[PDB]
Amino acid sequence: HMTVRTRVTDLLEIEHPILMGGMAWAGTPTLAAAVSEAGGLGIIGSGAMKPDDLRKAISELRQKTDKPFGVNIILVSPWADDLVKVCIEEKVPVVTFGAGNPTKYIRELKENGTKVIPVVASDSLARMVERAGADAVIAEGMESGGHIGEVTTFVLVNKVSRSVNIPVIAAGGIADGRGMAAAFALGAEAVQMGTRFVASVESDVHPVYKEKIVKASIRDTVVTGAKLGHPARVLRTPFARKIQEMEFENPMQAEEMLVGSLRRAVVEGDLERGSFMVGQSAGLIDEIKPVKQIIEDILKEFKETVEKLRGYIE
Amino acid sequence: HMTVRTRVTDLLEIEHPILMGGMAWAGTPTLAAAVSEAGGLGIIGSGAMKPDDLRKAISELRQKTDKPFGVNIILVSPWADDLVKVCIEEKVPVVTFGAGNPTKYIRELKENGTKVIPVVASDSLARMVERAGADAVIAEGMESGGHIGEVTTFVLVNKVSRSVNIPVIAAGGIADGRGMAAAFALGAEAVQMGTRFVASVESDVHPVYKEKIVKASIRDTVVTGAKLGHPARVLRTPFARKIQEMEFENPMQAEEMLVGSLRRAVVEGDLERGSFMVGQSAGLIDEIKPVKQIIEDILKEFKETVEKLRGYIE
Repeated sequence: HMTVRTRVTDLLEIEHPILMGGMAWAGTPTLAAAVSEAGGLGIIGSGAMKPDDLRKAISELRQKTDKPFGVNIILVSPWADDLVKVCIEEKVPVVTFGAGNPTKYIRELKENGTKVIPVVASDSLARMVERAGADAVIAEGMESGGHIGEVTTFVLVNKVSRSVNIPVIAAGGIADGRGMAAAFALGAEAVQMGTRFVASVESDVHPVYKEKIVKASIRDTVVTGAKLGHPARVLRTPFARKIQEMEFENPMQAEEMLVGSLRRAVVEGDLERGSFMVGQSAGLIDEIKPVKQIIEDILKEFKETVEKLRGYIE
Repeated sequence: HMTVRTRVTDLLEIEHPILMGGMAWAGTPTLAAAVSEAGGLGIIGSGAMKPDDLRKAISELRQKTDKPFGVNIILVSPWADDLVKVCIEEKVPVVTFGAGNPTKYIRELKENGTKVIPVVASDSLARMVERAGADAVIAEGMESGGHIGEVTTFVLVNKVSRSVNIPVIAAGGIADGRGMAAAFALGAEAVQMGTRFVASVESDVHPVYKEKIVKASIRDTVVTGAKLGHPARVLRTPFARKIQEMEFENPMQAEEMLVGSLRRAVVEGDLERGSFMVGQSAGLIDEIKPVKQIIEDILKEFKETVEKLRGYIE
C-alpha cells in the first residue's frame, strides 16, 4: 500500500508518520495498542494517572502489541517525577510531555534510550527543548481539542518548522489526508490526531462522546477556562456555555464544576456535567471507522492530494 | 517565471491566484493598484467610506493600473446599498462582501458582469451564497487580522472546499509559498493576504504599523470585542489589553474608546490609542519587500514545496 517514509518514521521505528494524541481518560491502552498495531504510534495518556496505574497500563498495552508506543506525561501533575521513573524502568520507547518545559527530564530519559517529544504551542518552547536535546516536537494548534495555546496550526507548524532542525509533528485540525498534505506543506514530517482516533471503533470512550464528534460541525466547540489560566477546547454544550459565563461571574464556582468533568464525559457520557475535549476537526469527521482504516484512508488521500498539487506546476 | 493557473485566475482574468484582503483604511488605491499591477487582484476596502470616497478611490486606482481589481463592501455599513450602486456604475470587475449574507445583491451585480466573491467563516454561509449565485468564496480563518469568525483556516478551508463546487479562496495565516501550498492541499484554488501586503513598501500605512508587523511574533495578537459582538484580532498592545479587561468591567466604555481607533493606528501610528488589525501571520513576516517580490517569492516557494512533497510519494 501507499506508505510514506519520513524522519519521524525512522526516529520512532514505526511504519506510518501518524501519532495518537496524549489524552487523559480517552488515551487508554486499548486505543494506543490499536494505533501502534495499525503501524502508527499509540500513546497512553497518563494525565489522570498515579504511577501504579501507568505501570498497569504499559503492561496491558504490551499484552496487545509488540510494536512501539509512547506515554504522555503532564508536567503540572504532582506525579510527573514518578511517572518519568516508571517510563525509564519499563523502557518505554517514546515519551511526550505537555503543560510545561520538560528540559528537567530530557537527559535522563535520553541516556536510557528513550525518544523525547515535547508538545509545544510557541516557537520559544520549541527552540528551548531543541537545545535541551528533544528528538522531535509536537506543534499543537489551538483548533486542537483539550488544553490549547493561542496560535493556530497553520501559523504554528510553519514557524516552528523553520525554527528547529529536529522534526516537527503537526497537531490540531488534522482528520484526513488533505490535512496531512497541508501539514507537510507547512514543514511538518508527521501528524498527530486525537479527535479522529476517539472517533474509532476501538476507542473505549462512552458512545455519546462518539455520537457527538460525528454529529458536531466545525463550529460546535468553545473554549472554557481561559480566565482560569487553563483554556481548553470542548464540545459546545449548554453546560460548557454555563462554565463560560461562570468564569467571569464567579471563578471559584467555575473551577468547582469543572472538577471531575472530563471523566464524567469520557466514562459516563454525561452531557449535563461533563467536559468533552473535542477539536474543531470534529466537523471533518462523519463516521466511526476502525483505526487501521483511518490510517489507510489518510495515506491514500495524501498520495492523491500530492498528485493533484503536481498538476499546478505543469 | 513560475506562474500557476487556477480556476480563480481564469475567473478573475489575472495572472496570479493571489488576492489582497479588504481592509478599512489600510486597503487604499495605492496598495490595491500595486497588487493588481504585480498580477494579483488588488482590493479597495470601502469599510470606512461614503459613496463619494469609493468613487474617488476607484478613479485613483485606474490612474495607476489598467489591470483588474475589486472593492470590498461591509454589509453592516449604512452605505452598503449606495456602495453597491457605485460599483455597478463604475463597472468594477470584482466585488467582495464581509460581515453578513450578501444574497440580496448578487443577482443585480451579476447581471452587470461583476464577479461576486463573499467572505465567509462558516460552511453554512458558503453553501447559501453558492446557491445565491456567488462566483467564488473567501474562507477566512480566525488567525486572520481584523474581524474574525470562530473556525481556524486549517479546518475551514477543508470543509468549505468540500461543500461547494465554486472555487474557494483561503484567507488567514498565509504569508508565504508554504502557506499557499498548504492552502491548496486543503482545497483552495487561490489565497488572500492582508498583513503580508500591509508589510510592503507600497503600502501607505504609517511606518509604526509596519514596524510592529515585522517585530511581532506569532503570539503578539489578541482578540478584542468578543463580548461586544464584533470580535477583531489586533496587535497585543497595553491599549488592546485594557479594552479586553474593559469590555467585561464596562462594555459601553469599551465601545467608546474603540471609536476612531482603527484610523488612529493606520493613519497616525498611535500605539496608546489605536487598534492595529494584524493576523497571526505577523509572526511569519520579518521584513518589508515590494509587492511584486512578495508574489514572486510566494510562487517560487510554492513550486519548491510541491516538489518536496513529490519526494514522499516515491
